[PDB]
Amino acid sequence: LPNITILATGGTIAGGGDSATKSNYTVGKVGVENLVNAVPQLKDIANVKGEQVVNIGSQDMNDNVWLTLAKKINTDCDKTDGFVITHGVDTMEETAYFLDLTVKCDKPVVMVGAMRPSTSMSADGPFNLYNAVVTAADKASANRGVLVVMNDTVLDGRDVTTTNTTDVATFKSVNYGPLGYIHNGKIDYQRTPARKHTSDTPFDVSKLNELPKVGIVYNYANASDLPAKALVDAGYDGIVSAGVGNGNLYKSVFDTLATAAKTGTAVVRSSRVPTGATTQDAEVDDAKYGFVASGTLNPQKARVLLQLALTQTKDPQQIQQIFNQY
Amino acid sequence: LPNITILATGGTIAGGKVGVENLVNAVPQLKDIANVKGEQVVNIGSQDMNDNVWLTLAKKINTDCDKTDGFVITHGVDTMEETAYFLDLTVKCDKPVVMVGAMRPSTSMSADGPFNLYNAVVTAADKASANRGVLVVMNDTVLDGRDVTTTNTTDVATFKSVNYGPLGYIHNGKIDYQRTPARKHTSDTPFDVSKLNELPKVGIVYNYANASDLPAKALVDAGYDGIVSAGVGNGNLYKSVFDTLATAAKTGTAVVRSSRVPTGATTQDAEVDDAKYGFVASGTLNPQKARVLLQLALTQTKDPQQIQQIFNQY
Amino acid sequence: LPNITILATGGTIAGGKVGVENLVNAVPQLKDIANVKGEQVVNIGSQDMNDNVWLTLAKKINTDCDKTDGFVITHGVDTMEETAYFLDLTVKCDKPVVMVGAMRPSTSMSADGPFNLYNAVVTAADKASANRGVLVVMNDTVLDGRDVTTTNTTDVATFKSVNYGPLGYIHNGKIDYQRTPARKHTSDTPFDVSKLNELPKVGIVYNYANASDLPAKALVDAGYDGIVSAGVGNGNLYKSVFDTLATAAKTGTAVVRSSRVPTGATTQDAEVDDAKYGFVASGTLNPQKARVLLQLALTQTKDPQQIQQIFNQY
Amino acid sequence: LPNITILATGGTIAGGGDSATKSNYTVGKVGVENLVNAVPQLKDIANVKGEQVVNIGSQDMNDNVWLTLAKKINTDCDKTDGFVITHGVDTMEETAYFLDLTVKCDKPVVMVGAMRPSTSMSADGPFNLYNAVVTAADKASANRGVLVVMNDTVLDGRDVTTTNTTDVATFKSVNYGPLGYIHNGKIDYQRTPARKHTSDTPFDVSKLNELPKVGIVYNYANASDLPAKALVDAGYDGIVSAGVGNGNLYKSVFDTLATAAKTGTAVVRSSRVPTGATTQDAEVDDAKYGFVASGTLNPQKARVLLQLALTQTKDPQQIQQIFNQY
Ligand SMILES: NC(=O)C[C@H](N)C(=O)O
Ligand SMILES: NC(=O)C[C@H](N)C(=O)O
Ligand SMILES: NC(=O)C[C@H](N)C(=O)O
Ligand SMILES: NC(=O)C[C@H](N)C(=O)O
Repeated sequence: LPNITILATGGTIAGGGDSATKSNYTVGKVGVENLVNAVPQLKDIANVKGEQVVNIGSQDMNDNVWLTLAKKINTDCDKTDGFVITHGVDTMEETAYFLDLTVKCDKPVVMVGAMRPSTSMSADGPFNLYNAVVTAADKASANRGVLVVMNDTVLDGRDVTTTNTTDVATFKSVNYGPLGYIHNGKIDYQRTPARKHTSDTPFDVSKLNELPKVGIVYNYANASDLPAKALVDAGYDGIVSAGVGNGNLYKSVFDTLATAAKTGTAVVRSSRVPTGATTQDAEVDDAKYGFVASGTLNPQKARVLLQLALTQTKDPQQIQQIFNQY
Repeated sequence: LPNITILATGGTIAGGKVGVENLVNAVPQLKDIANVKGEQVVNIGSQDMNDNVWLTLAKKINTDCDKTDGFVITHGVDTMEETAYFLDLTVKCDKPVVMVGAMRPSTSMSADGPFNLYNAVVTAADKASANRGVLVVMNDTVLDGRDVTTTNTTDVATFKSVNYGPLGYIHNGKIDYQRTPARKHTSDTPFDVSKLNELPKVGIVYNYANASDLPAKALVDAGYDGIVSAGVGNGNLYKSVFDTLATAAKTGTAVVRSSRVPTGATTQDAEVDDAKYGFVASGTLNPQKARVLLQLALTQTKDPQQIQQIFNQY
Repeated sequence: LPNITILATGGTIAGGKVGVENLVNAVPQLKDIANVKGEQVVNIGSQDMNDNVWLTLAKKINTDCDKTDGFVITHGVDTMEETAYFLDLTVKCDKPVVMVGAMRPSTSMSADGPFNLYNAVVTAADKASANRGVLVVMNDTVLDGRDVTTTNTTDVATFKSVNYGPLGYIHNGKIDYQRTPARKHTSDTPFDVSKLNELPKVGIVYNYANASDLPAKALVDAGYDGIVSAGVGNGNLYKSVFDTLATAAKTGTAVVRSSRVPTGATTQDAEVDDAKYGFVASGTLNPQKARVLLQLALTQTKDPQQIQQIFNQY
Repeated sequence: LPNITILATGGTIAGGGDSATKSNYTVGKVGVENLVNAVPQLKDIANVKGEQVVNIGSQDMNDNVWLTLAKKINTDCDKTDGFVITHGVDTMEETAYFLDLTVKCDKPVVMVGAMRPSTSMSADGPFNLYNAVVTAADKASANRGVLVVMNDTVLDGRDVTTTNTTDVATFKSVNYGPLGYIHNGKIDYQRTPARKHTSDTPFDVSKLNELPKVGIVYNYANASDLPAKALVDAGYDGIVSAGVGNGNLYKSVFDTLATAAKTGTAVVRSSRVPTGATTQDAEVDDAKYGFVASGTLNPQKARVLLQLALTQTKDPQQIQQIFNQY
């Protein structure tokens, strides 16, 4: 039986409320031991060791917790057969991707959460955790990058996103689909991400105490340029536009970001549209403005890759190539 | 044959550089189904859509309701969902208003605009289309203005009512309607923009890991009437954004929680005590749609309980 | 507190080997929302669901309408969509009938049955749930019986109204309803099974490349009342199946074209001249749902024009 | 500029009606020359050569047309840089998979169709054909098995299915998602199928003049066993069950197929449910009955693979391993 290390960060998976049938709960409240012991069947499939890294709602996830997770996995790689990270849903898609690009360990890292607290009727957490361990324990799960496991499905860290505010089925890889489905503790993998990840990336956070500052501005009809200006005035290293349609920008926001791109701020166009690439060669001449197109990376995922890109380079043509490879 | 007025605003259906009369002329079969008259309102990319154009459309439809049997509005894709809901809430006319656009310009191969426009006229001309609110007609599908949204950056099939589904499907120039929106719309709303030349200022701040509070604070510093939060999961906020908006809500700004998540309601009774913070939960309204309703709510009340009631009825 | 009757039929929610009283006792919070009484009708895998059980359910609900405030039916997943539509068309009771099942048994980890049952009771107890036809409640979603279908072999979120969307979503024990089925149902249909001990024989044949005609011919040889074709694309037929069913339609068998394709209507005015062949086009009804309506149509008429009318109204 | 060979079989892509704005049409009517000449932009990207193989509605697709396509592609492999097959929508998913398992040629084979006839307003055919040639022309398209290209998307032959009766967007890979999206005549591939295809399969139809007889029976409430019996009585080689839920069968149908499996007929359980695997280890003890579970293969696809399996073997355990590998 493999050795599996659960790194706990909080989330609703570790959350509780007063009633099995009322929606009110709080988060990252129960400890890693409690979760494990709630799933005795884990003994059938793994020797599980739990460690509490933080205990927070993933709505409060942040760069320092990402640094700690990356360093820890890379540090402790030799001591275990794989990692499960228990985490809230809200920003799982971000942390997954950060880890997808910064872990160098060749053992599976599988992230997991729940939409219902442990106390709720038909809570999803227990089986989700079980399945995350199955996955981390499967030899065939290696060399697929960092994963998320929810609702019987194995998802790659890059494409995976939450699609619904409440559904147990929220996590989908919305552009290229899942890697594998889980049934009866076994996985039939039929896909692997082609974009470079983990040890094929140049990103190394081992000696980083902070990450480049990147903020996200939303576009909409009659959008204020004040948010963008505020990030410019603060000397942000980069800005991601949550564009409309195929990464389009309101004229005010466009004008502000075009000025900033000239001064040296990195500007990535992404889109608020939930599926599909923000493309080159549509309505915005990126080359002319010095902007980068995000491809299928949603704004928050684009921020993740931009911060990491910014650790290697400030040159927009090089940042674009990074956005084309990872 | 019914009389249908086409109000043109631009968009890639018009690529917005072609005039309304050119668009009509390009689809001669429109005369088989309506007597079409075209008026140019503006001619822009909808990524530059704004409050002034919104007010102009609403007033025009309301003023000209009696001179026609139905309206089609040619518009860009990118913010179609925003204009549609705004008109859903402010048009007082009982006659069909159908918005339409295109993902490809009419010079591209297999250009979608011509048949899209045809179907939008079919819809606007169909008796059965009245009393269903403002509609968007794309890819053979009639969609209500409240729920409709663009789901893909490039797909001709992008427009979807992602929470509650379409109203009807169009085949061979006819619609089988099986659904109508229950939320109150058009003449059942109190919003009346007939005399307004501007709208309350409402901005949208995004949430993500490690989010800066600076965008929220910049809207507060400018005295924005309202701030919508594109929250994470079920409308949650990064702590520094939460702190900023908690202050704002008790200091003369209305604050709506919505979600960056593409489907599902931002609910009450989850992790945020909205009553405690003076916040309004947006339900199924996404950030940009929530902004629309907030702006219009603020024409009526600054009372956050009354704003929430509005968000529970429209 | 309303009185709710649970009619049990089996399914994996009962894994069907557990009794109704066991299922009720397993969710004590049901008493917070209703006075629940359980009756066992049968206890089977819904893959063995049949005409006799359908008739029993319909008669029971119709007979007992006045003794209760609402019904929940515990049922298997696999043919839930079929039983739901049958009851959608034959129940005459004005009170909510809500069907429910589970993908995982009670003993399995994160078993879905208990909360599913809770929610189905919430639904059946809600005033607002009346007059919406027969409902299926799964994964926090209220779905009409006409459009609902299972979309995945194992996913707890499998149940979806794939053409027209859900009616409402359930959060914290309350439903925000935004939709109601337009097709006529329950007391607005003519179908009355009160006196029937059997139904017209209706079978289904599949289409694919190189399809044999032998299945179709075997139902014709048995004198079946009707055949539904699970067509390819927009309800098309493989030539040898087409030839067989063309004969059957003029030789005393009713023939409905539906589609193996999971969404979208089988339409008239595409590649098959239904009037020429004496065929009926199923619309959005999938093959198993088309069978339901055909059987019930054949209790009223064998005239294929009247059958098509029925298919255009229910 | 690459040499690309279009093999035309008919379909609505080659169909026409009297009105641009009415739904009535007939199929497989226009010739390959007309289609090509309707898309002059193809000269920008390829030297296209057309040949008419058949001109039929894909609703009448059949084994002999499959054999002719496979042999032809295998025969003519050395003479061209890749193949586009113009084909109806209705059974494209079947022909695609057959070809996915029997083509041995290492050049791209890309299938394509249209939901609207050429005569219709906003007809989808032209750009569809263009994009099919782009794909067949792209070096990076090789070694991915047989493809389908519709609505700007590149799809693998195995998972691809039609999901709606009329929508231009119908074609989706519903379990594992697409391989690549096309924009501005370029593809960003991020996936490739893991199941064995083309030259990695043992199936060789070069000398076959017919295929093993395999029929499909549907399950539903009160299902008749007469269809299944009729295929048994005719000595069919195999039978595919379009099962309910996770490949379950009505008792009558179950009893008939269980008897047949004992006599030597190959029985594959599939499902009428549009997504997800028909699994082992659920309600049916396949080993006990001698049945084969189809995995994510829909009934029509399962038939394609069962016919080909039957060319190598009649042994259920071997057929199961084929269903686990291809
Ligand atoms: N269901 C969840 O886990 C949501 C929670 N707010 C989180 O992200 O921590
Ligand atoms: N396809 C389109 O219409 C996009 C364009 N930018 C618009 O929204 O005006
Ligand atoms: N999950 C289930 O209920 C499946 C079971 N075979 C049934 O339909 O009865
Ligand atoms: N759209 C199409 O091509 C449908 C046609 N019946 C076919 O499959 O040939």
